[PDB]
Amino acid sequence: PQLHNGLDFSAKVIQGSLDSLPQEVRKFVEGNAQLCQPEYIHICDGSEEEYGRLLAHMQEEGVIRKLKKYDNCWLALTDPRDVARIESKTVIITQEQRDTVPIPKSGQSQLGRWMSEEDFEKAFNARFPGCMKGRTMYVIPFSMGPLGSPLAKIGIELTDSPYVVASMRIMTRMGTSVLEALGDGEFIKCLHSVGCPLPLKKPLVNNWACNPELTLIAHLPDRREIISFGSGYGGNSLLGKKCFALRIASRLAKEEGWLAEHMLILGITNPEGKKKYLAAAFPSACGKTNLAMMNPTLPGWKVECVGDDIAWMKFDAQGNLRAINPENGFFGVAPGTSVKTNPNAIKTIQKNTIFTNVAETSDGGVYWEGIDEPLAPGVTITSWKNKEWRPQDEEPCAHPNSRFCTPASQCPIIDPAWESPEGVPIEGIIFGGRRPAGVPLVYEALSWQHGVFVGAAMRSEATAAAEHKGKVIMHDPFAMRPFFGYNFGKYLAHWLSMAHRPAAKLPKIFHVNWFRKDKNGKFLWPGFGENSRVLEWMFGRIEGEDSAKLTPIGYVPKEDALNLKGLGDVNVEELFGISKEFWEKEVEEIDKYLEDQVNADLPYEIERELRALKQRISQM
Repeated sequence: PQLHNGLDFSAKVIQGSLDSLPQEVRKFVEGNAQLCQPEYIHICDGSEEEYGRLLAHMQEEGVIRKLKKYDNCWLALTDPRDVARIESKTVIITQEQRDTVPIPKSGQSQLGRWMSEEDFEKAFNARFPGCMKGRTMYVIPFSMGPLGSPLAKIGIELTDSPYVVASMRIMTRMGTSVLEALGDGEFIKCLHSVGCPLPLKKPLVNNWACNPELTLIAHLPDRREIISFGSGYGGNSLLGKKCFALRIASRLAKEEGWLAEHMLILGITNPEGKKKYLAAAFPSACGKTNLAMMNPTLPGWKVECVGDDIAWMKFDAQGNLRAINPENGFFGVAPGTSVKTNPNAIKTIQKNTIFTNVAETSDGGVYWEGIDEPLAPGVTITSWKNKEWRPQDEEPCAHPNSRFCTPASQCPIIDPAWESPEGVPIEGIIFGGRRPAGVPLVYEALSWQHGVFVGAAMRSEATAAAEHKGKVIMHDPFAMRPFFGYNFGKYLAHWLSMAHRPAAKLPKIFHVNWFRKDKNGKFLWPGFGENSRVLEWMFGRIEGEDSAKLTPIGYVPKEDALNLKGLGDVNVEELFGISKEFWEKEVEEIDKYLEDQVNADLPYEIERELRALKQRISQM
């Protein structure tokens, strides 16, 4: 069927067989092999042997280090210019801008970043032709969600990065069994390249191939394509992790009547043996991993982790909002993780874990800010920049965005249902932020519509990065600000429509704030495992207990409804205080923010909830 060789790349295949691929997977591979011109094609099978060989080969080539202190753990150090998501180079392509993002009244949108098809085609043509010369194109067949879950979705990621293959093995279900489940079905096309064809035009920094100048992370939801170039890091390269499971998935969910959210899922069991599942959307590094892996301090309470980052949710036939964790691993922020803050996370990462941009002890161990483990005299620290490091230095030993990548099955409190194909029934949805002033420990929404407004109005103190210096308070609606797959106003409309589904078992909605400070700057609430005392109250409110008092912002716990025994003197007046003056300012800021950033796409229900909140505050 060819006059020469076709687009038959069989001669370059060093693992697997092209003849064994479903026809459309094969066309995807060969079409992109022609474009990108890899030296080799490796069709991943997902086997332990493949994984071990891959790691051993990366070690030999100097791309990763084996950490000799642990069982099968590895360290990658990156080029300092490739250490995080780059928001300003992450884009969504649609025919109409407004389908992707509301048109902001001033400045740049904070809620999305559109690129025209025309501009994207020009960007694509300047990057991908020949970009894998000299390299292997890996074909990663992967399932987001348990294989054969009705909520699962399948992608194929092409990458030139073996780091990406190894990380994707942990973070997704991948290999031959996914191709067998796919058959001739639809899949999400995921194309990635580090953008460094051989021979190198510039020297490598830390043996880490990237192209910072040309980095571009693009999404084409209508084409079911994700196309990422020039970064090997995290959410730019592991295309399941944000591009697929939030950005593409949230647009599919809008089309198909489900939800793709930035939420942890936990199961909580009380002393009576009653269990509920909760979902929580917290702006990142607020303690998602912390809540989902909590060791509760209250006797007889248990928390089990279904997921710590992404939730796919859909109503079942009985009206329960069912959630699955579509991932297979945790890609957690390393700094701050310790035996005191998160002993379960520490147990998880003891083995079979890939670390990125943390410090290394002369031991062959790992280190970072906040690890809270002293080292023996003489044990030294190599920073993530491959330099000797002493605490005296201004710089951190580990990058602030450094990561562990670890199998979910190794979490010592992984929920028995964490892979159940039908998902777990969500009875509560928790929104949070870090707010040093004004916002009390916990409150409960007055209605579904109020609950959606609570999510839409979320703000949080975030550590200023390459966009800000110091802490900054930013709007992060539904903890989804960087992740919306489409116009945020339509996303709110989609949430609001859930109230209209007949016989829906709508979860209770709450907001929490672990980080309120008192008049001279100290934390009012100890947090960590003591947060179980707040989950207890939510649990009782889901059961309809008469434990709540009405306030202008929502229901709060009645006096003495919280178990505070053992906490010493809690300043309840300040912790649970509601200031008219603070809340007048909060509602005015939310009004300005929604008008500027959402304007004509804001649902009238949300504007009504703002109006109503304004009025309940006026009457204080």
